[PDB]
Amino acid sequence: TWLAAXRWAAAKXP
Repeated sequence: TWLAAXRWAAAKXP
């Protein structure tokens, strides 16, 4: 997955 929050985004596992 990915932790997309606004104009940002981080990666995390699935």
